[PDB]
Amino acid sequence: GRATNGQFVTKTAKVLRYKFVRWDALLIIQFIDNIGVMENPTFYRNKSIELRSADFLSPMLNNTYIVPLNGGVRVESPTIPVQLEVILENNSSFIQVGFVRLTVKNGNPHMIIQCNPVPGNIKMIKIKSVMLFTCLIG
Amino acid sequence: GRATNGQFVTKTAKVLRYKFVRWDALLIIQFIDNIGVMENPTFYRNKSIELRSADFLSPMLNNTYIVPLNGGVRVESPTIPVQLEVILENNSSFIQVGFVRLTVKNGNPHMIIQCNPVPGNIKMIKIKSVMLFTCLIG
Amino acid sequence: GRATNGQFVTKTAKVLRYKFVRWDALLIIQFIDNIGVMENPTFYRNKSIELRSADFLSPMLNNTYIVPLNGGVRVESPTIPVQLEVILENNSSFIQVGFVRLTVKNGNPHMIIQCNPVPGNIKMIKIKSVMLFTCLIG
Repeated sequence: GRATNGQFVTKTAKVLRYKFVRWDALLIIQFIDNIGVMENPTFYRNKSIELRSADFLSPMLNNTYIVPLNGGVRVESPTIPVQLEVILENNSSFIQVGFVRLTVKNGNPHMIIQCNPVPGNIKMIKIKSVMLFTCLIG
Repeated sequence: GRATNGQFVTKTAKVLRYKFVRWDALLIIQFIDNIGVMENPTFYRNKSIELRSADFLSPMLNNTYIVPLNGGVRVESPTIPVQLEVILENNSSFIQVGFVRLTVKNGNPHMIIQCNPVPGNIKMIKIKSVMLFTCLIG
Repeated sequence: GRATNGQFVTKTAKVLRYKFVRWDALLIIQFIDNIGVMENPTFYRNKSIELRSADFLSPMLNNTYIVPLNGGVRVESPTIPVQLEVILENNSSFIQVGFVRLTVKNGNPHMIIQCNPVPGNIKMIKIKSVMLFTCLIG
């Protein structure tokens, strides 16, 4: 088909836009809010999906941050690695390879974000990567 | 099509289950043994594909562990990065970004797992990520 | 369809070959120059896409190396993580998880390669991973 627009909404009413394509048992979905661009002939700017502390569930265990989501599609995706910037309450920040999945719980989609230990409490996680999941349905 | 079940079997008779879809020149395959789940409203549990020392070929060079496989499909996949937990003979363990491919040798599929140096001999590698390969056939 | 051959060419006339498949809004493209192989029953050899200093734009900022490309297809791909070997002018080298995208600027495709800080100036980046992008067109 052609690519259909859609979105998820976070606990704090942040809107995560995506485009998707669904064929037989296949669902391919890309998040489109942070598609980086070259703004001139020589500079590439990354864009962030910015996820705040209030977007995550509590308690968090094992450097696993869970973003309950409302609306959009309901998939058990594979894991994709992303560029993360993990910002602490003290404004210190750590660049990490994160690992992201979409999963379903209580009929709600949730985004699972896993990363490494940091010396403090998290204020914000920024996903600097353009995320696309290829998923198998059923 | 709809997603067809299948599996590979390791040298020690471990069974690695997958689902796949094959269209024109495309083969998309997901391993399904370790699909993590939220077990309650607040806890996500990762599941592991556990690969033992006896599943790998010897000698191993350059932190490259090769798992000869029997049965299933025969593809030259791209490389996917995964979450690994590399467990040493002394029960010490290291969390790593691994890189995985499927390749064919002697008409047998083999899984290529590459990671970083560790201070010791490996007893076990656990893949904590949900793996899906998108492959081009011919 | 079946997989169509194609290529990009770098500023220094290096040829990057790929195969691709284009369906409705989907474009899937794999680079094929560095498909690793088992050369015997026990040894896997990685192959490199080797990108020289002269293939990149200047100035480089924020450990972002941009390879202007000519020919081939024009896509805004998602980000894929790769195995990189970053070789310095002093022949010292660092193994890294890189992050790669294809982007379009001035109607030209460009390959965006992002990695970590290194103690020196870069002579060469080797991509040791088999790269495939799944892309959404429009």
